[PDB]
Formats: sequence, structure tokens, C-alpha cells
Amino acid sequence: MNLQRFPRYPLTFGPTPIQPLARLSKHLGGKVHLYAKREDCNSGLAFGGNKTRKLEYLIPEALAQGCDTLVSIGGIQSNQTRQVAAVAAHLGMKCVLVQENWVNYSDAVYDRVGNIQMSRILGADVRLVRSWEDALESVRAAGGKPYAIPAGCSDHPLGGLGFVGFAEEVRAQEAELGFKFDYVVVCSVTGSTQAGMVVGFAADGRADRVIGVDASAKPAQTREQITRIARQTAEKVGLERDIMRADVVLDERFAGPEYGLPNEGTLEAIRLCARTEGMLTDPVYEGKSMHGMIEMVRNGEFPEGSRVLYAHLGGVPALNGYSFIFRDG
Amino acid sequence: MNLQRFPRYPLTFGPTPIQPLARLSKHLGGKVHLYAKREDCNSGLAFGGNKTRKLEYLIPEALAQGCDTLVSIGGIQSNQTRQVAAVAAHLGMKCVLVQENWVNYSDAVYDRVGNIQMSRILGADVRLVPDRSWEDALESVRAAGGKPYAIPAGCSDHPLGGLGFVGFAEEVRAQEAELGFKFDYVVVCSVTGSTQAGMVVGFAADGRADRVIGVDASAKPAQTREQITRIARQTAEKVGLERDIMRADVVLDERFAGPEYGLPNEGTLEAIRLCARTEGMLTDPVYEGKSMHGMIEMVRNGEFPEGSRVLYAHLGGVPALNGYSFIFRDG
Amino acid sequence: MNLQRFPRYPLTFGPTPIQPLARLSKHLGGKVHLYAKREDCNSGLAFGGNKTRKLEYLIPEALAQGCDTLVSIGGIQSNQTRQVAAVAAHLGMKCVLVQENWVNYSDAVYDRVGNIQMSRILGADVRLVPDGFDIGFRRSWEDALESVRAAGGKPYAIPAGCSDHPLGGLGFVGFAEEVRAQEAEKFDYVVVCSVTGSTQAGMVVGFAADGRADRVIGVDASAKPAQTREQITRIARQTAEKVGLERDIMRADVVLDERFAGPEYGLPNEGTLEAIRLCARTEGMLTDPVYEGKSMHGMIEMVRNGEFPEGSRVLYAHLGGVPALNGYSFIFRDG
Amino acid sequence: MNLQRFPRYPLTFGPTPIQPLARLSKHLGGKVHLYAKREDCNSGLAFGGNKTRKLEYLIPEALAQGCDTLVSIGGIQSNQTRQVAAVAAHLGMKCVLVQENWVNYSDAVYDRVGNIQMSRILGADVRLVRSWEDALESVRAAGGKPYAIPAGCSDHPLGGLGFVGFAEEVRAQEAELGFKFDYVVVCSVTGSTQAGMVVGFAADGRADRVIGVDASAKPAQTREQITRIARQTAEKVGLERDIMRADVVLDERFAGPEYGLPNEGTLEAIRLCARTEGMLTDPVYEGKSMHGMIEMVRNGEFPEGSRVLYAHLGGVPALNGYSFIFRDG
Ligand SMILES: *Cc1c(COP(=O)(O)O)cnc(C)c1O
Ligand SMILES: *Cc1c(COP(=O)(O)O)cnc(C)c1O
Ligand SMILES: *Cc1c(COP(=O)(O)O)cnc(C)c1O
Ligand SMILES: *Cc1c(COP(=O)(O)O)cnc(C)c1O
Repeated sequence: MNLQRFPRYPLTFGPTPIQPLARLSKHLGGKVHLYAKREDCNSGLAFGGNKTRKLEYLIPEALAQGCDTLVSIGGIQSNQTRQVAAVAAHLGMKCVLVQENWVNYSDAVYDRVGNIQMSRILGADVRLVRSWEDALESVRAAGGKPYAIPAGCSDHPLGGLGFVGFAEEVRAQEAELGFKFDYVVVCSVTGSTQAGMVVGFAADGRADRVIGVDASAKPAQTREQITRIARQTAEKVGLERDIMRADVVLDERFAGPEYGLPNEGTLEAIRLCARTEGMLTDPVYEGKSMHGMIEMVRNGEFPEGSRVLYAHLGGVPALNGYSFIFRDG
Repeated sequence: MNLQRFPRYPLTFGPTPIQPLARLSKHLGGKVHLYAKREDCNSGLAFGGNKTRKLEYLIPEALAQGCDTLVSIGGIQSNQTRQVAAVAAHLGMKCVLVQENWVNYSDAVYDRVGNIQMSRILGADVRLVPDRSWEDALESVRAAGGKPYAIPAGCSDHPLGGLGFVGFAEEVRAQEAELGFKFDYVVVCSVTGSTQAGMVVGFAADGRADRVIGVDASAKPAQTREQITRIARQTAEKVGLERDIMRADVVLDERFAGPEYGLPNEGTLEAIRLCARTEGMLTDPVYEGKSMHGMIEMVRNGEFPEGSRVLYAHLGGVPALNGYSFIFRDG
Repeated sequence: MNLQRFPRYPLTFGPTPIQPLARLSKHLGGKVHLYAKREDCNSGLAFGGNKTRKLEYLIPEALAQGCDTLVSIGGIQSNQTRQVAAVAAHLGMKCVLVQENWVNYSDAVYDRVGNIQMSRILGADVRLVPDGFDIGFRRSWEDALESVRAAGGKPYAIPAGCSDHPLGGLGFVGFAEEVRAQEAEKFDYVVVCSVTGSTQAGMVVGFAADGRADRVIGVDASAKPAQTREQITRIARQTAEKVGLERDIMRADVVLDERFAGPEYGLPNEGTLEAIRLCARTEGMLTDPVYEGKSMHGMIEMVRNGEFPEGSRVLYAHLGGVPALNGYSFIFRDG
Repeated sequence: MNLQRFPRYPLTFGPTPIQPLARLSKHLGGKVHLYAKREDCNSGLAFGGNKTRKLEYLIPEALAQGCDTLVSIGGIQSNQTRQVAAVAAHLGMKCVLVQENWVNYSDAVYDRVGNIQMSRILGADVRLVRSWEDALESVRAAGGKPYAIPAGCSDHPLGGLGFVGFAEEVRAQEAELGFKFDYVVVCSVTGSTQAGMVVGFAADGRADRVIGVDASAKPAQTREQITRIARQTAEKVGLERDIMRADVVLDERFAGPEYGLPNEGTLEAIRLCARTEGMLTDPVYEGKSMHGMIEMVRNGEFPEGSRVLYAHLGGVPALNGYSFIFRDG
């Protein structure tokens, strides 16, 4: 394959570090070696995260197209939209965000802290709710040229490129470390994060080692999205193989009870990981993927000796919209 | 000098990047070149920030002395205590935090979002003073069978609390080497003081101590200024500074600290917005927004020599934004 | 029957007013006439409400016993504990409230606004436990009673909602009495929200006396109808006997509709919300997402479905609870 | 005088009750007998309060004029705008409310709980920010006829009538009681509440017995508004005398530090009163007037044996916007 053909606009500090999770690994049995690749610390643009890695491959097209406004969408505590707002500010672009009520969660400061708060400070036009088209049209009619960024950046032709690059990065780091990771655990919702990974790791025969953990609570849709995006992306980068259902692993046991709502396992997972490693995760995405990984290790689902690379996608600021749940820890 | 004599426990990713703030520089007239060194992105331990750089030089002693608990203190939205809680969890140590109402602010979720929320999740025993806390805290640890390592407010008034930022100057020299030039100034927010102190000592070396432009955020200029001065002299001695720190070496502008510690003024808010909107870089209403406000005003007043290169030290503090949600409800 | 036998301490202004809900009645077609008996406005003690009417019959006992502390229990936005705190302060008694989140809900300011905020201002010792403590399991209720004694005082034990208490059903028997006296100026049905039960129970006993027990249409807000229904019946029978009601309470006398309790105790459904908004926008009368909004939703839905004979006059008992709206601010952010 | 010349629209349950504050009185030495007149429990329309007594005299005119929309104004936690929204709903009229932040305060849920929450639920169109004028115009432009209701109902020709009636009510109740109150404590900010009282008690020679307690923190301006409204109202009811400045008593010692902000004395008084009587007061209005009365009795400013009638004007729902302050009581 060949990713290098597509330009990448630097929005990150560079390759993201991989850290050992020795305390947590030991706590769980010392049988499985856990690591974490910090996508959550990839940028100076309002905390970045996985969405920011994706955006690097989309910005060039926005610039090439002479666009002046970035328009995106997501739930109230969307990480995607907060990142688009920061990238836009940094690029000197206007920003219009469509924020919808995507979660059955009632919290007094939900639309005023965390991710959405930053987007407003960053100068984005935050619209709280077809709304998609309206917003875009709004921009054209306003005299500007919008660059449409779908939810999570996922269902877009360039949306899968960022994480194919992730697999690339990991290969280079395994070469520096002198060892390979047996698996990768990643949280999945809109899909192009895992899709990129699947294509990237299909290259060296480990697509099936990319263990996705669903956090959408609609596993069938998410799995089809990932699969579809992986196929389109595999074509885009010249993978010399088709993606098979066997290449898309999506665990469904940890997404409940709903998207945006933690279960008690989620909370326990967030607490354990934070208290053993000092590494925070959130109740919507990462805490669920962290939950899955801990559970898998606990159930012995990982062969003894396995090295598991947890991909920390970001999302911590959303913790602010769930303050009551953590009031005592 | 020789900071190398003191061990440094790795708590950061490595040197912190310097980024140009061209959009903001141009916005202010394009006469002064603004940069930012990102201490606020130095670690994977609950966002880190300047305190985490300070802590790298304290943990070895704490470990050497066999302590099993880190004990610290600060206001409700203290960045310090949150970093202590994360560093403790990472090191396998317990943590006790004494949090006091240091600000005349009373937001509905002030004690449940941002920094303090993270400390609780990180497993610290977060103690809210009513409404000697410090001694009870330390003693409770002994009484329980542990050994506490005491970390004073901001890590500042501690024998080792000024080291972290001497190394910051060391870091900046090596980056200037690749940059092919030296920054004319450094802007840093100051409250407990060992951050600006370390910098004062670090830059005294190549005679730029008075180029480190401190911006007071304590709203108690005199005390803070005095503490920086003292911490500097002590640290200077600790590292072998072949020169002495003169009062003239400690620079602290007091025009941007109002109205009180922990409360922003309208300038602070505008500054936070201007910078976030021109660079995608956030600052808080208690600390960085005030030093950012200082720098912009300085540039605006033509107080920087045309052509000057100014290095803004972004110390962190962003999670505290969550405690001032009403002020930013519309931006 | 004779309630006059049991002493009643004044904690209310006097009988509660009945007002017509003419606008809401008209909006629903005008075929049924709705009114409201404002139990929610019965007292100067921190907004009072139904619980305060119940307390009038318990306090004489607490006083005769020489108790100096009132001890009660309830969820975070419990109306009962807030009224106990004000009654206590008013009487010069101390107050301990054992509390815990009894709802699968987690609003940012849930434990610091509305009802619980007032209890703390009122001087009560609000003992709110962290999630997973489980007071009902550890029997924290008793330790609290014990700690008062252990401390030198004498506690008067007031159970959840005052209901499952010997004198807990008297207040609302008196309500039926008061209604009769006001009718001497008759309502066909009464709509009342039911959770812990002695409110509707007292009504059942009180109205059984003039043959209207089955005219009290209870609307479950517990989302545990079977338990609640049984509680109402039992409290009724005990209270009937207590007030010498020369009659047995039939299973037929206790009416508890289960259609508007969803999805859970303390959680409103879209129906609850529309009902709160409709009643508020037509009569200027506010109801809450936990209790009254569900019974308001009940009455409106019943009238809408024609379960009420044309021409019927329905007396909606507004038991109170409005302060709890403060804990559901996000839901009403745009109205 | 002749108050009866004006039509009063019923919006209350009827005369408000007078309760003794026996415990608070004994607590402060029992040398002064304190009582409370509960204007705060005067209506089933969203808790009511003094504003509702004022409004009973303005509504007939709004109706007579055929207006279909009530338009008013106040700060975020304004009690007035909440009562206006409830009266509108009850009357079947539309409601437009201009809310501005009149307080240097910024609590996270300030514009979502208490009074303003009720107004939105009651169906008012709550517009947060020439303010006033724009609102009024927009209603006409929509094809409606708005009835303008100034802040607190105070600078309105009819705004002072409600409390002239309050004095009426009190003489009548004093008859039944068989005794007279020597003083009346009342919180004053916009002014027509105390002005109505001044006029109503001028009739029996007790105008200077109406002890006003400033809560505006701008006493000179408030003292002048009460004076003016009182004179204009006395003329409108045919008082057989002109109102003199000496008829207006306004203590300025308890308004600090600013309108909308409590001082430590305010909080203490709110707590003492709540804990001795079970009667709540707020940090903006009543707690300051409660603070005043207690301080007056404590300093021996009332003659031994005096009977003081505290007018509790309402305002308790605003407590919700000061939750941090009362988190532990
Ligand atoms: C968007 C997001 C995810 C899921 O990534 P997808 O590419 O949408 O599947 C996981 N974690 C965080 C923190 C995210 O913002
Ligand atoms: C502690 C802190 C400061 C001030 O540093 P001192 O060493 O205490 O002077 C500035 N900004 C942030 C974000 C901080 O946490
Ligand atoms: C307690 C309560 C109810 C239910 O009354 P029970 O006697 O417990 O059945 C209804 N509404 C409100 C406002 C309440 O506080
Ligand atoms: C408006 C108000 C006041 C002050 O009354 P004015 O007539 O404006 O002086 C006092 N208390 C409460 C509760 C109020 O709403």
C-alpha cells in the first residue's frame, strides 16, 4: 500500500508515545503485558485526541478547495466538534458546529462544561438542536465556503487515512522497541479509527489483532460502518487485499447501557486505571474500551505473554458533564 | 552551574515544544514575535502542567526517604493537587490533599468538576477544610502506618521546588541552539513563585534573568515578589549559580492580577478568547489567562522592542475552566 | 368514625383552598370539570405540602413523649424530609435526616438545590450517604435513632413519607372531612399521586365513611404498583380501625392506576413533561417531574380518553413537591 | 382616602396570614414581639409573593385595554418576572420577559433554576441579553397588544396600590387581634411595596413606623423612588395629605455588599430565622430585611414591648441560584 501519496497537515506534535501500564498489568495478574499509545496527548490544540489525527488528512483538501469555514457535528459532549473548533481557530478558519442531544442524559451543566465549553471559547458557532444541510447552506448563503466534516470524521473519503498512519507509526516504534504488540484495543463508535487500523495492520497480517470495543450500543451498525470504511480506505491506499468480516473484530459486551451512558463496570474500569496508572479515561468512550481490556485480561482471553497496546483516543474533558457520578470518587 | 547533581524522576514526555504564535503576533501588529513553550502538554498524567516538571525533582527524595504517601494542598481548583494525585497513582503511592476555599467564588459545581474531580477519580483522599488541616493530614498518615512526603503549596517553598524550572532554561537553550537564536523574553505567570524562580536562576546563567517577565496572578505582588526572590537565591545556591540573584533580576508585573486571586477581570477574559481564537490554544481565568493578558497588553503598549522574540510559558491550568462555566456560556 | 379523638397540632394555615382549573378544563374539551385542592400551599413552613398535613397528627405524640429530635428518611429530593426539617425547627426540635440517592439519576446539583438545600438551611443534620452505601440494607435508619439517644436526646421516629406509621393515615382522613365541609357549598372523583401510600390511604378511609372510597383515583408514581397498592390497602385498613370506621376496606375501594408511573420512580416520561407544561401554561400551576406531574398527566390522560363521565367534577389533590424541579434543570432549559 | 375606586383582580387566596415569631423573639431576648405577615404564601400561582399583590391592581387595566401579552423585566433570578409569567398563563395571556444580569454573580446554574426555570415552564418567552423598548415593539409587530410592566411594578401609576391595600388589610386584622403593631419591617429595592405601605399607614399616622430595609445597595436612589411613588400613589388614592420625605424610613445598614449578593450577616440571619421558625428567606431580599430586624432588636433599637410586623415578601426560589454558599447549611 501507499499512504504517502496523500498529504498530511501537521496538527499534532508528532508520533504519539507508547507507555507501559505495569501497575495495572501487575494488578491484573502479570500474565498480560499492557501498554498505552497516547493519542489523547497528541496536540496543543485543546487536548486533541484521535479525531485530530484524522483531521490531518482532511485539512489539505479543505485548503486545496479554498474553504474558509469548517462545519461538523456531534452530540453535546462531542470530542470531534471541540477538536474541529481548535483546528479551525489554528488554521484561521471559521467554524460552525451542529450539536445534537445524542444522549439520554440529564445534567445541569452538560452543555456548559468540558468539550462544548471549549468550542465556544475557541470561537466556534455552536448550534444546539437535516440540521446538517441547513448549517452548510447557511455558510454558502453567508458568503463563505464550508468544508463538510461528518460525525467523527469517519464516513469521508479521507477519514480512514489518519489511522492507517497509526499502524505505520506503531510498526516504526516496534522496530525501535525491538518487539511487536500482539493486539491493539480500541474504542469504536463512528468507525474510521478502527477502519484505519484494520487497513494499516492488514498490511502485516494483524488486522484481526485490532480488537475493537463498541461504545455505540448499536454494534451491528458500527460494525458495518467500520467494515465499509475499511474497504473504501483499503482501496484508497492500495492494500493488495480485500477486507473480510474476519478482519473486523468488534466486542459488544461493554457498550451498555446506551451510548453516552456508563455502566458500573465502566466506572470501576475508569477508577482502577486512574488509580493504578494515573491515566484518566471517560464514561462515554475510553472508559468502555478500558473496561473491555481489563475484563479480557481478567477472563484470560489474552494468551499469557501477550503484549496489548491500548489506544487511548482522548475524551477526558467529557468527565465534566458527569460530575455527580464521581462526586465521591 | 550543575543541576545534573540532582536526580530527576521521569514524569513528562521529554522536552516541551515551542510553538510560534504567528496568528496572534500578526493580530497585535506583527512587530513582536510570540511563541509558547507548552508545559501544559508535558505529561500523560492527568494533563500535567508546570507542577509536574517541578515534581520530577521531588519524587526521588520522597522515594529515597521511603515515603508511601504524597500529601499536598491548594485551593478547590488547584492544579497542583491534581498533578500530585496523578503522580502518586502513577508511582503506586497514596495521596492526601487538603483543599481550601482560597477564592471568593461560589459556583454550583466548583468542587466537583475540573481539577478536583480528577483528584477524586485518581483515588486521592480529598479533604475540604470545614465550611491545622495540614498537620492533621500529615499525622493521619503516620497514625495509619504510612510515611508522608510533604509537598507545600505549588511545590514552591521547598528546598527542591526551584530545580524543575532551572532545567526549563536549560531546555530552552538547547532549543535556541536548533533555532539559531535566543528569545528576548519569557513571560510566566506567578503565584507561589518557584516556577519563575527556577527560570530566574536558569537564565541568570546567560545573563537573562531580568528577561524572564513574571506576571503576578496572586494579587499580593509584594509577597509573591519576595518569595520568588528568596526561592531563587536558595535555588541558585543549590545549583552553583556562579553569580548572585539581584532584586533587579526578579521581574513581576502586577497590572494583570486583578481583582483577586482566582477571579478574572474583563481583560483576562478577552485575552483568553483572543488567544484561543487566533491560535486554538486555551488558557484559564485564574493563571494563564492573566499572563496571556499581560503579554498581549505589553505588546499592545509597545513595551516589547520591535523585533523582540517573546517566549510565553504555558503552565497548564485549563481544566479549571470547568469551574467558571457561566462566564463562558456564550463564549 | 371519629378522628376528633386524635389531637392535631397546627402546622398549616387552615383548610386548603379548592380552585377550578377552568382553562385546563376548557382546553381538554370542557366535558369534564377539573379543580385543585392546594395541599401544596397549606403552610408557611418551607412550602409545606401533603406530608405536613400528615405531620399534624404525629407531633402531638412526639411532644407527649417528650422527644427533642425528629428523625426521618428519604431520597435526595425527598419532600418529606424537607417538611420534617421545617416542622422541627418551628417546634424547637433537632432534626436528623438519613438520605441517599433513591433514583437512577445524577444531576450535577441534585444534592444541593431544592428540597435538600432547604433542609440544610433549616438546621437539619442531613446525613447523605455515597452511592452504594445502601441505608435500607445497613439499617442506617436505626443507627440514626440510636445516635440521638447515644447523644442525650430522645428521637421521634418518622418513617419514609410518614406512611407506614400508626398515625400516618389520619391527616388525610381529615382531608375527606375537610372536603365534605367545603362541598357543603360535591366532587365526583379525586385524583391523587401515590408512592408510600398513607396519603391515598387516609383518603380511602375518610371517603369510605360517605361511600366514596372508590372515587379516589390513585395514580402510581412508584413504578412498583403491586407493592404500592398493597401498602395503600394495608395502611387504609389499619387507619380505618384506628378511626372506628364502621366498615371493612374492600380491595375494590383502593384504586391505583399504573399507566403514568414510568419509566421509574423519580424519572419523568415525555408524558409527564407535556403534562407539567400544559397544566403550567393554562393555569399557572406548577407540578413536578417525580410526583404531581405524573398524577397531572394521569388526570389529563383520563379526561382525554373519556374515562370520566361527561359533566363529572374532578378534584385534583396537589400534594406539593415543586421545589424538586430545581434538580431537573437541564430538561427544562428551554421550557 | 379611597383605594376602593380601583378594580382589584383576584390573584391571591385572600388576605395573607400573620404569624408570631415566638421562638426568634425569645431567642433575641424576648423584649420585642416579632410577627410575620406571609405575603410569600399569598398565591397558588408559582409561589406568588409581594409582586402578586401589586399585580392585582394592574391586570384590570391590561384587560380593559384588551392587551393580550404581558411584558416585564428583571434580573436573572427576578421574582417579578416569574410571577408575571404565572399570572399571564393563568389569565390566558402571552408573556415576554426581558432578563438581564443585574448582579455581579455567575453561578453555573444561575439562569436554569429557581425563578427563571419556572418562567420558562410557565410558557413565558424569556429573552436574555434598547432591551425593554425592543420587546414591546416586537409584540406589536407580531400583531399583539402588550401591557408594559416595569421592574418590580414600581414605576407604574398603579404599582403602588397593592400595598396601600396591605395597610388596609393590617388594620382590619389588628381589629380582630385586638391590638396594633408598632412597626413594620419591609425589604425595599424598586420601591412601590414600601411606598404603598407608607401611603396606607399614613392614613392612621404610622407612615414612619414602616421601617424599610434597603437591599439595592444604592439607598439614595431607592429612598427617592419610594418617596416619589408614595407621593404619586397618595395623590391617586386621595390621601388627605401630601407625603413628606420624613414619612419614608430606609435603613441602609444591611444591603451590602451589592444588590443580589449576601454578606455574612445576611447568611446568619437566613439561618437563624430558618432554624428558629422554619421560615426561609433569600440572600437577595428577605434575608437582608430579616438581617435588619434581628440587628434592630439585638441593638435595642426597638423599645421594650414593641410589636414588630415583618412583611415576608417572598423570594425563596432564588435560593437555588446560590447553592454553593449553602452546601453545608
Ligand atoms: C470519536 C471517539 C471514539 C470512537 O472513534 P470512532 O472513529 O468514531 O469509532 C473513541 N474515543 C474518543 C475519546 C472519541 O472522541
Ligand atoms: C501553579 C501554577 C502557576 C503559578 O506557578 P507558581 O510556581 O506557583 O508561581 C501558573 N499557572 C498554572 C496553570 C499553575 O498551576
Ligand atoms: C410523598 C408525596 C406524594 C405521595 O404521597 P404518599 O403518601 O407517599 O403516597 C405525592 N406528591 C408529593 C409532592 C409528595 O411529597
Ligand atoms: C421585588 C421584591 C422585593 C423588593 O420590593 P420593591 O417593591 O421592589 O421595593 C423584596 N422581596 C422580594 C421577595 C421581592 O421579589
